[PDB]
Amino acid sequence: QDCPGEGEQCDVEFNPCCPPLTCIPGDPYGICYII
Repeated sequence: QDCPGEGEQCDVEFNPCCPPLTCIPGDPYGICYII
């Protein structure tokens, strides 16, 4: 699959942040932020 990068939109359906990034807010949609 093709996962998003840092600074992209991540949804709680099938498009989450696979690399070392988190989904914020992510309720339901979020963004891939670095922590």
